[PDB]
Amino acid sequence: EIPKPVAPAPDILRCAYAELVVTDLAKSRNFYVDVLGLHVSYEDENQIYLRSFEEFIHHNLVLTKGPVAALKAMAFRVRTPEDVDKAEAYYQELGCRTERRKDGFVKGIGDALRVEDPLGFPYEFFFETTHVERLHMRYDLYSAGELVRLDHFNQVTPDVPRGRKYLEDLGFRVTEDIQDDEGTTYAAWMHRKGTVHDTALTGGNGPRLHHVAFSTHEKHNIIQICDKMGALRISDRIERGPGRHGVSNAFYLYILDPDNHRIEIYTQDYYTGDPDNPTITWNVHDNQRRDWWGNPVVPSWYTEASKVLDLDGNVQEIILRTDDSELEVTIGADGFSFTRAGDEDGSYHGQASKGFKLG
Amino acid sequence: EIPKPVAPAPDILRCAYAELVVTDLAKSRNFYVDVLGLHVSYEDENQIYLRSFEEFIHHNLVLTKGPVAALKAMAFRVRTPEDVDKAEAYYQELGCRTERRKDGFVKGIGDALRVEDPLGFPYEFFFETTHVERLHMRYDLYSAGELVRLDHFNQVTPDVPRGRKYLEDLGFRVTEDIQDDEGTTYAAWMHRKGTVHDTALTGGNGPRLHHVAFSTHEKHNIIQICDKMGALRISDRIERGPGRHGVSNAFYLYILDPDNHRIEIYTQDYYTGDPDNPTITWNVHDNQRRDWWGNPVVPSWYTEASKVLDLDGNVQEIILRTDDSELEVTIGADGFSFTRAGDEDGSYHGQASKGFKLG
Amino acid sequence: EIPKPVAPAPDILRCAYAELVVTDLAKSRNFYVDVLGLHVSYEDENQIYLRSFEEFIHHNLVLTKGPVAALKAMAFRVRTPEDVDKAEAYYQELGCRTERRKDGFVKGIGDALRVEDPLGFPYEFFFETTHVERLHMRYDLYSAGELVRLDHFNQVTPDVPRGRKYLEDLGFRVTEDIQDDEGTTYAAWMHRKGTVHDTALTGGNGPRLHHVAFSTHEKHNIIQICDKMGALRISDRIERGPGRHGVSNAFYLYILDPDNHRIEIYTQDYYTGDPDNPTITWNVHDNQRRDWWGNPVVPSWYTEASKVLDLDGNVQEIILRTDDSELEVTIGADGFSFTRAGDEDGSYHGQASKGFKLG
Amino acid sequence: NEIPKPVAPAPDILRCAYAELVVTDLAKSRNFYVDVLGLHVSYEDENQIYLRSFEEFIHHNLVLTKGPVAALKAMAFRVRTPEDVDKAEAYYQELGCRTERRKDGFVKGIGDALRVEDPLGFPYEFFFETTHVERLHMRYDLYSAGELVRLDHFNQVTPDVPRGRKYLEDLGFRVTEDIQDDEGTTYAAWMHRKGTVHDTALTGGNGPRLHHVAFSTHEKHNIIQICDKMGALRISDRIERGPGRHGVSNAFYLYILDPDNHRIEIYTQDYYTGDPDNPTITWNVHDNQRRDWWGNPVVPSWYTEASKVLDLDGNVQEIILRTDDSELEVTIGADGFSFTRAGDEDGSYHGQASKGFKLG
Ligand SMILES: [Ca+2]
Ligand SMILES: [Cl-]
Ligand SMILES: [Cl-]
Ligand SMILES: [Cl-]
Ligand SMILES: [Cl-]
Ligand SMILES: [Fe+2]
Ligand SMILES: [Fe+2]
Ligand SMILES: [Fe+2]
Ligand SMILES: [Fe+2]
Repeated sequence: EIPKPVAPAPDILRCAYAELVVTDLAKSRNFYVDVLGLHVSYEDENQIYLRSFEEFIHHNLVLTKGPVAALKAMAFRVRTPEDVDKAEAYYQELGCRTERRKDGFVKGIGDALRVEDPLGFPYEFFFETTHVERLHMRYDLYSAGELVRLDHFNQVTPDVPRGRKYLEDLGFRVTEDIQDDEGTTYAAWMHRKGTVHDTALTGGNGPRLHHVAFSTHEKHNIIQICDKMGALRISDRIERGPGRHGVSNAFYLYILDPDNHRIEIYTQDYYTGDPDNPTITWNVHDNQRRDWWGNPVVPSWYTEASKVLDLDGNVQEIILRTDDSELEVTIGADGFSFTRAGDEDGSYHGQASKGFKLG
Repeated sequence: EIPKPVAPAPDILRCAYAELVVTDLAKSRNFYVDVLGLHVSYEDENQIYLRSFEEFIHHNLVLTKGPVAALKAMAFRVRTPEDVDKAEAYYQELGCRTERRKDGFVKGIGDALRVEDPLGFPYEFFFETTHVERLHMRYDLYSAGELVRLDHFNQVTPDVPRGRKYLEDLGFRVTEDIQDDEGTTYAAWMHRKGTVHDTALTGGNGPRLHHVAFSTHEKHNIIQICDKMGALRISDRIERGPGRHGVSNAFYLYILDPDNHRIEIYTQDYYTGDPDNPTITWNVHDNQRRDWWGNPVVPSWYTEASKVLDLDGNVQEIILRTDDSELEVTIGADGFSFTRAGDEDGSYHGQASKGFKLG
Repeated sequence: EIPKPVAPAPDILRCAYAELVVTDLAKSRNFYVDVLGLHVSYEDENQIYLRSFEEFIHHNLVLTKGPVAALKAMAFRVRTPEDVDKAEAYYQELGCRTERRKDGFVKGIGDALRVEDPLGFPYEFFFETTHVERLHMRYDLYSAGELVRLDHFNQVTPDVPRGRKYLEDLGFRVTEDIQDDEGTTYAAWMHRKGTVHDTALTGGNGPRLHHVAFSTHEKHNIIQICDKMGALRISDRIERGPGRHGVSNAFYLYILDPDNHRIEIYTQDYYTGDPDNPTITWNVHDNQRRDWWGNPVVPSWYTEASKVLDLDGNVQEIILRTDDSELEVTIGADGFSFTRAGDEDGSYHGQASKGFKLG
Repeated sequence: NEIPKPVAPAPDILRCAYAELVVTDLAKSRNFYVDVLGLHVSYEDENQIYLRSFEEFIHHNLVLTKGPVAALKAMAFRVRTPEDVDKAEAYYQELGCRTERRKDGFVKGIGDALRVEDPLGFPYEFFFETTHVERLHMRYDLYSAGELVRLDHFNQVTPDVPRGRKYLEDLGFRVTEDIQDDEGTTYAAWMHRKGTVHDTALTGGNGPRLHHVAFSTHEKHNIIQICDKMGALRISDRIERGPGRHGVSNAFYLYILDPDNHRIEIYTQDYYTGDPDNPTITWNVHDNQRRDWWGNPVVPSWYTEASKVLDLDGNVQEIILRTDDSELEVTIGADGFSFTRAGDEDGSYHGQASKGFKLG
């Protein structure tokens, strides 16, 4: 029900950075720099600008001190300076609030457009950015858990098909989704850069930000993040994983920052750059769709996500999902999942897999 | 208390093989050969003899067809032929039933002694074994999930200190254990070969066999086993893991064979060969003790284990544990676990970690 | 020298497959299927069609029986059916011989254009292809050395700047090159799909095909290929590596097929999809540029490459490079290389690194 | 010429435990072992640095000692009981070797210790007593992408391998693999106590010299990272040989050179040898997969270069020349030969190294 503008979509290259508001900058720095090993591009008493090992643009993550932890912006880089004008015209045709800043909203980004999009998310579009030393061969700096790239964002929104249509008009290509036989869609993944995704929609009350994901080179890098968190006696901040995803086929881990912003560590999905890339649809009751090994999805993964801000810095209204809940239909009292479709053996009814019920 | 014999203990080298009774030999072969990649030393319509990648003795595992799935023997290799006599004299002094076979109980083993030990377990001691081709450089055969060695057994027994003393007299050294602040021992690990263990005692109703463990070279090999089980749509046979152990520091996975015999895959523990190797005691309520990342221990891991046989092929009666139950004290309705000792934050009261309760 | 056409360039997605002529089809099958584990999409007495683990198009490699081993076609997939028409118009404007087949030149490809390009290489452009089962989660089939994608081609051509300009006009973006202070270019790497390259130019006598490259998930997968070749006692077919590239930063290995077609195994280069991706130039005398660890480049790597065919199936005549030879200036009698620019300590004069001269 | 088997019982040797290396510039050596390789400092002052690997509980695996001439000062083996130190003294006494006993050790963190100038001219130490330290095996907050987890072995250059082998076998070491030719020459032997492929090894050549000290990693990528880091630091000229897969031992490996040219091997994933009838493996010297399984050429410096060793007065041991055939000469020299497949001319190399190279 979001109309396709007459104005052409901006040519979006990829997800580029997120700006997160955090309440205690020093505690956040300990997490993202000391625990996770991200590289400081700039910092002061109010903000920390961080980048991954292989990045050449100024940053992939901005931590901004503020009163309420929330997503401030999720930024996509566009192909040319002119694409920023294209974005402004596009979102103005959609009737969205926009704000244009020739000098950027954060350090190391030039001409940029921020919008309150039709789903209530603060999107930024920019071309201009300050190039920095690309650390991709700085093995003298390489950590055993090195985060090498920003991979994607994941957004919680109550009506997945409505947002899917809007993102497809914007140029995102759907690669995978989760549906049921009744016709409910629970989640969709969509890309620009030729990986499984740049952003994704997860069914739930929204707008809220589900997570920001970074890549590693290898699976052992993700294991090391887990081991290091055990060493630091902060294993309570490992939310879910590590595991192998069904959707995306990536090896993964979810952890929680000091303000409960969820970060995913991700590796080794597949190439999606061909225009006829085969879509994959999974059934919601398939117990291998989220964790391929059938490990249970922790309930907080379905219920918890970050606030997002509007262009005034105020928290966006959250709308209740009315479509069926993935948690409820799979691991809730009236839910079920299977290992083999139609087989009662290896099926779970009214609880999660591996012998667990909801706490 | 089990008396220390006057007779010298047999010099035990290592765990060498297990004989498991299985109910459907073909189904078991699918699991151990086709899924897990173990190498066939000999098979007929009654037995399958299997070895790991780096083994040079005849076998590490014998699958024997029978009416009731159970452990038939846990075999230890001794240093010299004379150690078989030593084991005979030792167990006779303990008042245990023994059976001696100059030409072995299974193919590829020579002079062998089997015993119903003081804890009810069928132990075998042997030196003589038919050598086979050591496959350690046969990379043309190497699987993405290759099992390279037999690492250990784990035994369920009601009274851990009683068993521990017996095993120490036999020459096993304790490397790690789990206790509480009230004098209860929940588990102990003990070695001969200079790894964390060759066998272990887990508190519970027994005698029962908790598992047999095989090693891989690297953590990705264990990940591949999980991945393969997902592709074969048998992820319901992944019981617990993968994870990092607290006790032992090994990367691990537990899976279930067609008869529900538990197999652990294990890698990268540490060297214990010095006689003053520091013993490590973990508190039972430490939520990083079993899984270092704090992932919950699946309840079946505490309740399910294999029957064991006596020397007549009959199932050993099960003696109930009267000491506190690790399940109950950690993840049961009245249980407790912590992430940081003394910190209420990251602690769990009457439920498991990560948001789960017992199903 | 090579003019920019008025006609628009076809939109090229990525390298897609190579057709290689081989002399003994069974021996070639042993190599690509039995040794390297590629998946058969189709085969008969004359050809074998093979694909990588993550591929969904019909094939990445066609082995065609013929009298003279040679490259028959290097194929690029284009974005739309209409880009095949664009390709035809573009190459006809360049005055190149072209051949159009509505039902393709090989099985599983539809409308296709083959051209004898300005550098004498047989390029194919196509959109239409038969989709097959994407094997990306078939962990039941996954090898310890699994080849997961086709990554790139590498072409030997006498004049690198001339070929570079032509490929740039065709829409390829240079990511890295090797030059000296005199102004000779020795090699260039250029991409469409957002990795370091889809093809590359290596200075030398040509046209010849230097190699076709496949990727693995992890570095251990490349190690396994070397280990397996040692086990099969064909380590003499390991040409160079394994190693870490300076240019591209990828972990690599070069091996030789039964007809001495060179295959590279490659993993973990970086993202190049941004239009201002920084272009990296290395000095020819930098001993870390080709192997980052300073291992010597085997002489055959510079001198040997595969013949290429014209559209009639005849071998293309070789044109000699007149520009300086990378072999000669670095490891030849009058060459030199350095570890640290301007440091004689760690420099090599008139010989290779690590204590070796040319055989 | 043969080394007699003493009447006195051999000390029960557990494993290689540490090496003491004399270095010329302590700060430069610290940079290499601590900043490049990530070893953990147990103790340091301005004369010495005591270092241990990730999983070690004894005081140290390596002692760096400032001195005028870079050399091996002692190769230390831990014995099973304090009485094995007495057994070691009695044993070497009966062998007619020079011995020195210190009730309070020769270095910090070691108690009662015996040092000897052994029959092959090497400075061996035997000790039981050592100061236990924090075992860092779960300190993943300190774990490096190239983490060295254990001390694995020593490798010694000696002119007569069979003579050395017999002496080590009497000392209780068990031979696991060796390299020989069809004319009765032995070029190298590997021997263990702790149930891995080796605790020490003999390499045929002019000696006594120390060929290398080896440390383990958990995984192959950890060794790759060491190479990658050296490239990043622009010290790839200190990577001598590798990385590779060994034929003998089956281990993944790398050889690098410290500031004084002391060779360090990084090593992972050999196999279990603890059974007393562990099958022995003999490789032919001309087999081009014996040292590098992938057939990569062995660097000439690997055959010719090795560290001086000291006697008990701190003076360099005189070198005795090998008279048996040279592994370098017979495989990669002008008159050398190696094969890929025994009996196959295809994939063989005459008067040169594999992969297209000659001796520099
Ligand atoms: Ca208590
Ligand atoms: Cl998921
Ligand atoms: Cl456990
Ligand atoms: Cl290269
Ligand atoms: Cl070697
Ligand atoms: Fe995600
Ligand atoms: Fe276990
Ligand atoms: Fe290449
Ligand atoms: Fe070594």
